[PDB]
Amino acid sequence: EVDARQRLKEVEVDDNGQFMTTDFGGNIEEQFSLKAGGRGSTLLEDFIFRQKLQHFDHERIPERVVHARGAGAHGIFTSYGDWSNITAASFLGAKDKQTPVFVRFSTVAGSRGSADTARDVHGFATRFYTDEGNFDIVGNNIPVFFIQDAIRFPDLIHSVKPSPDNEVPQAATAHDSAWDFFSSQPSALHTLFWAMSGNGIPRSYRHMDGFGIHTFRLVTEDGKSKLVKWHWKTKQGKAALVWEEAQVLAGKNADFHRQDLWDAIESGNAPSWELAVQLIDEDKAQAYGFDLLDPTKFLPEEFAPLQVLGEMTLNRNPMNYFAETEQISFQPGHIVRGVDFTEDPLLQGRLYSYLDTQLNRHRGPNFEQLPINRPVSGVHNNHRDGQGQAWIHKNIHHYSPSYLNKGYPAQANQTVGRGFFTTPGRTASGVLNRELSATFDDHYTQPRLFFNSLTPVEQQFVINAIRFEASHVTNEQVKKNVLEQLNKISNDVAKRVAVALGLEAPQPDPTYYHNNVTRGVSIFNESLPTIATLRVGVLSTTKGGSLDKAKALKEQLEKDGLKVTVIAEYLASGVDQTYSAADATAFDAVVVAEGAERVFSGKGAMSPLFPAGRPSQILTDGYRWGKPVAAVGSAKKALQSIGVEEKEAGVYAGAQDEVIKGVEEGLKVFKFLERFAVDGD
Amino acid sequence: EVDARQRLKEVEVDDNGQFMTTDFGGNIEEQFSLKAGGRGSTLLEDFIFRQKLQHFDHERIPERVVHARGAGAHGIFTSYGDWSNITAASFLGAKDKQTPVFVRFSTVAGSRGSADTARDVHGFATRFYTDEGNFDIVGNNIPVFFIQDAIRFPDLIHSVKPSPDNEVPQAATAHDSAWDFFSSQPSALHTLFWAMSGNGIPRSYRHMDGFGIHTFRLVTEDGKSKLVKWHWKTKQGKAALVWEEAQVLAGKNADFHRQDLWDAIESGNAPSWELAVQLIDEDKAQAYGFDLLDPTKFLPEEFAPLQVLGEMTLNRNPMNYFAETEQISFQPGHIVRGVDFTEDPLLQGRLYSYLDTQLNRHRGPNFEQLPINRPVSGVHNNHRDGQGQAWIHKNIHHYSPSYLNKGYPAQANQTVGRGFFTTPGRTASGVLNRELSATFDDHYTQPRLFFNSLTPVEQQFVINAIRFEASHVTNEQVKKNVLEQLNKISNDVAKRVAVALGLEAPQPDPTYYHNNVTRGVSIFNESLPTIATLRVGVLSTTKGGSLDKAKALKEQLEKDGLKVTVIAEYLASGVDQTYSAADATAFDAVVVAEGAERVFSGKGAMSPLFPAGRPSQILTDGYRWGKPVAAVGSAKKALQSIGVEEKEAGVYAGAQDEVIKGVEEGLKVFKFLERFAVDGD
Ligand code: HEM
Ligand code: HEM
Ligand SMILES: *[C@@H]1O[C@H](CO)[C@@H](O)[C@H](O)[C@H]1NC(C)=O
Ligand SMILES: *[C@@H]1O[C@H](CO)[C@@H](O)[C@H](O)[C@H]1NC(C)=O
Ligand SMILES: *[C@@H]1O[C@H](CO)[C@@H](O)[C@H](O)[C@H]1NC(C)=O
Repeated sequence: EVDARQRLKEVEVDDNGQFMTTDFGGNIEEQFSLKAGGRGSTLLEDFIFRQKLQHFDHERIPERVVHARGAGAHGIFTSYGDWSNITAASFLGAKDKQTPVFVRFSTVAGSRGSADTARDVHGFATRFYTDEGNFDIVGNNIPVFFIQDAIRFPDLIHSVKPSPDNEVPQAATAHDSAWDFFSSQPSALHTLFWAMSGNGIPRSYRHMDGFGIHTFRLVTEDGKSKLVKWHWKTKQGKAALVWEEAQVLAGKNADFHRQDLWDAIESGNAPSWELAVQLIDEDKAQAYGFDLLDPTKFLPEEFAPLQVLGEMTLNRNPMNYFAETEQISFQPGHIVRGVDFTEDPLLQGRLYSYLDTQLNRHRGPNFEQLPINRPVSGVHNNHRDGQGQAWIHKNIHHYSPSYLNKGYPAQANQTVGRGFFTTPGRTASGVLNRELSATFDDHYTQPRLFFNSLTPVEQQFVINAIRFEASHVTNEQVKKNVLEQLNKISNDVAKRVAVALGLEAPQPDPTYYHNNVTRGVSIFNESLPTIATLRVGVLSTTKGGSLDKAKALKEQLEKDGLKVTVIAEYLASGVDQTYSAADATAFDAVVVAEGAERVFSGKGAMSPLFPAGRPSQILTDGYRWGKPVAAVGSAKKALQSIGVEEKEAGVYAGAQDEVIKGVEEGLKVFKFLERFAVDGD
Repeated sequence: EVDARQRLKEVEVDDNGQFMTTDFGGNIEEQFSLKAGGRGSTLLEDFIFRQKLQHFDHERIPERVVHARGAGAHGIFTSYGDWSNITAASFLGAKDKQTPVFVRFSTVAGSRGSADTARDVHGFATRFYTDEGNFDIVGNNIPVFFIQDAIRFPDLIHSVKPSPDNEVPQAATAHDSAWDFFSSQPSALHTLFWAMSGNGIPRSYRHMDGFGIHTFRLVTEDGKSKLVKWHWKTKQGKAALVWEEAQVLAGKNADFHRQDLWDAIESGNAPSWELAVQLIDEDKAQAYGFDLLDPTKFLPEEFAPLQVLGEMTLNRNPMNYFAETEQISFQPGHIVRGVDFTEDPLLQGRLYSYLDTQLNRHRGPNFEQLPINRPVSGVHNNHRDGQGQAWIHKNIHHYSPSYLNKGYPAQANQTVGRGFFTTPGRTASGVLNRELSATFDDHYTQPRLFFNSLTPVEQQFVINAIRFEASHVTNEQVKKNVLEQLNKISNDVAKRVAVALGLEAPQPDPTYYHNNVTRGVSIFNESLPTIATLRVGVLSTTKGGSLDKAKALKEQLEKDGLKVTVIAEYLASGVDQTYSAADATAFDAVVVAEGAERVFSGKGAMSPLFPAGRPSQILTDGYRWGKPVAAVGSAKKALQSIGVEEKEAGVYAGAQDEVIKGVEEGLKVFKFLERFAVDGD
């Protein structure tokens, strides 16, 4: 019942019932410039104009170098038990212990203003405002990353982002430079496959799993440690769109995911995730056929099962997007007592990069003093001055060691003051090198494991995604280099992808082929645990009392927890949205109300209120994109017009009571994969 | 025939055949981090990692506060004569006098990653690198602006920009706050009408007119002066898409306009505009029924006809987008000898705003020293120091007046040194006042004049635009305020828009009704003067020798200057694009090659190589959006399947010879408006 943003209330400003003022006080007006005469030039002495305009002119700050496009919200994490047996972290140190949290979801390549539903790796950054400092798990919705060394990050990001000569294409990897890098740097192949699957185009932020990706360390009070992988398990269930749907949705509504997250929290349907961890000993570093320090590899659950530690729930939206969401500054270096890093070369470089990049975004050192960045545990140190210094320090002896300050602020370590400490057992041994380990060399085995662990239709989506993006590559040799690398993962994949490009795939390379499968890498395979907050489009008409029983259909669906929108020609009594403003991409299921066949047919389907064939296009798109479709009573003729029979799965024709039962259980399936063709008939 | 970017060659860096280096020199490698042991931690002493990563972390600069999304290219302006009789401007001082130029086109509301095909006002900024300093004409594609005073600019943008709590919606005025401002501030209504018309969703940057909007002054040698309006008249002709087309295009290709401009210049089809002016005497400032200081008004051509001065041709794309296009700093305050400002309250505030805003973007006062911002005429003054000072000044006596420097750099004015001078005749008179003139009061007459001067179908698109956007407003009273303001402009428009909102705004308010009409405001009325660079989608298939007919059809079509693309199931010999990658929005005309009917029906229409019903949707979308469609020989069956007549206007069935001609004639018509329904059918 405690507010998640309670600490931020002191900095909130209410402008209701007030006069307009300047930033230095004093009441004013700001609707007229000061002029020298009735039709005169504007005066330089006009201080009210310049102070207003100066602030407007300096509103924009630099966007994030990566993950510029994103959205977030506040929440509460609750620990299920006392985890002192495995870690000294205070936020996991007791049963029912609650910690405030802020989570920001994002894409990667796209700039600010780009579409939510573009194919990309997604961000999953979570902060724990704990009683021993801020702890951040900066992660993604895919358990492996492209590159093995952090020094290669600019090379990866330059290649995937728009071509520097024309800045094209926007928020897309479907171009020469991206697929040049994937083929030239074959370690990226694994994350490529995840990005080409359902994880590239998820339904929403709520329907994503999250991963810390890197192997971290969890340290106890006595110094003993264990290797750990972070996992966020979605309670809303995993769900993904189709690509042809995602493209249209990008233009129809670029704010799809952020508005979805916003509407969920406002409607009283706060999304939740369970924090889980894979715990293994130090001596299992190179035990399971790969190196745990390698970020391009994940650990199958068959070797180490998930151990649930707690649950996070996001229940408070921000009041100002910029001040909270845009200004927040996540860091993987934000670590607390009880946790420790590993020698993962990609992770190692991130610790520097995130702290450095805040100097560019916030244009100063004092970015942690911002309300959203502030901890709840207190800040006491000899840091002075800097740009935008918000506090006034009382200790005039800002140094250590010192007699004058009486040894305060004091030093804290493992035994005293509950201070951070590196794992005492950690050792370094060997020559100083600019090399990668020989255990990092395998780039093809896990990609094959991931591809094998998908369903036949899910395997088709990945191949169709590669076909689409690879066909945009103009350079012939680059496409040959791509098929060469795909052939090392799988010959059948390389064969099928080569068909679209009009090239001959190379002969089988059986070095890295295998028939192994792994658990829990699938999406369109498992049904959703709840259909709450899912969207239904009720296609109705203003003419002939069709809207009256469409409202009854809407009323019944809302009881089960569904978000319903009644569509008509114009905004009549009961109509939520017009056909002009309506699209199939904004719904999980399209239902044709009885008496609404007139808008699919001759006279009625060609009204000036909406574009030609708009009602018919919505139902057609919905069916082709695999959504549960329906048609009540005599509305089954609407299905007959588009050419869809009333027998096939995911199509529900009949009485009002039967349609509701069929549509609701159809939403659990979400996508019906039998409507999508597989290679070989 | 000189290179427009000739001066930029000196700062160009070629990295071909060279070894990798740091920014301070010395050859290096940068693909492995320096580790302490084989699987050890990364060392802090690794200077190669940090210097590489630091530059990456600090790559981004703040986007423009408005007009963030844009693109540009270099060119040459050619004056048609000696214009010393009207202006003292050097670049207009002789016949066939060439001056380098850079032009950046843009939207307004959307952020850097937003779509080109969003409905918005479009920027038209042009710089003249003259031999007497840089001269900028920062303009739009619409001749009138929303507000009358520049102090209200933050209020206008804040309302149209995304809502501050959730940052929704992106690149759109279709929300509560925007229409709340338009109704509360009636001055905005005029530009709204232009923004709701074809000017809101233009075909490309090449198919836009440009306007300086403000009344400026042209000054001669002896101090004599004339009021002037700047006009850019396109040689490519005006063209605009439909709304339903632009939405899908925003998702399919967000880089539509910038790729269009890039491909045009790259293919040797450089676009051109004519610089024209409307010259009015000083004593006739308030003679034409409105105040020429009012930015919300435009002057009809029948009162003051256009006088062409020269021609601009953009024929050199940039080599680095960031260095040239992103970094260029336009300002209306960039004025030269022979031009002067007026008492337009909106123009007055811009002079301050544009200079101040560069301090945010560039983080220093030396932004003019950037190669793209540098003038060709030279810089000599007493300005020293500042952030990123790139020069080393030799004059130690950096002040005026002075004996030690002998009075150099020297003062220049009207009579000596060809310096800048304010128009001698300009005067100020009256009380110091924070108010607008009584002559600025009319907000409803010209909006009606614009609506009257459009064609029946164009008038429908404007109403359909208002119908669409007004329905997104959730607040009932705001919609009532909108109709109340629309009713003042036109009763029929208010009533027609009201039916979509599901309420009455009936009772006529005829204070401002009239039937006057003016030339040149319409887009869809005129035919295109050229069909060069216009795109044609050739729907073909890989089976049954249909690709040979498409290849023969391609050459003859591209012979006449068109940009053809052959569509197929996969990349065959003569295939340019796959069906999976293809969409109707990328083409101006669609044509089915002979033998390619199989892909529209039965088994050929359902392949795993492309989404279900893709070939049919491309032809359907093309037809529905008023494009010229066609089919060769037996290909007429493709048109038969979608329910389209062979006879009707813009549809061309028959032999290849009779298809090539007709489609080329149809592209001159561009859009067939008879396919769109009008109110009263
Ligand atoms: C698997 C490893 C990685 C993960 C899980 C990851 C994830 C993320 C996420 C989620 C964000 C957005 C944070 C937010 O919500 O604001 C982000 C931003 C960023 N990333 Fe990474 N990324 C990884 C690799 C890297 C690497 C190797 C580098 C370079 C050393 C890097 C540099 C950055 C920087 C500079 C930002 C901007 C941070 C800010 O402006 O606050 N990332 N990353
Ligand atoms: C009178 C009609 C106006 C027109 C035609 C216009 C045009 C433009 C254009 C074309 C740009 C982008 C320039 C580029 O290509 O880089 C721009 C940006 C900008 N505008 Fe305006 N504008 C108008 C009114 C205003 C007003 C009244 C203000 C406030 C006083 C204003 C403030 C700005 C600012 C601060 C920028 C960013 C400048 C930069 O970062 O380089 N504009 N405008
Ligand atoms: C922690 O600091 C104390 C002094 O405050 C010191 O005696 C002790 O050795 C330190 N702990 C360890 C384990 O190094
Ligand atoms: C596949 O799984 C088996 C488990 O029986 C394991 O022994 C083997 O190393 C895995 N990899 C391959 C390529 O067979
Ligand atoms: C145009 O119509 C206006 C009505 O606002 C009228 O005042 C004016 O005399 C007309 N001018 C002409 C003749 O074009």
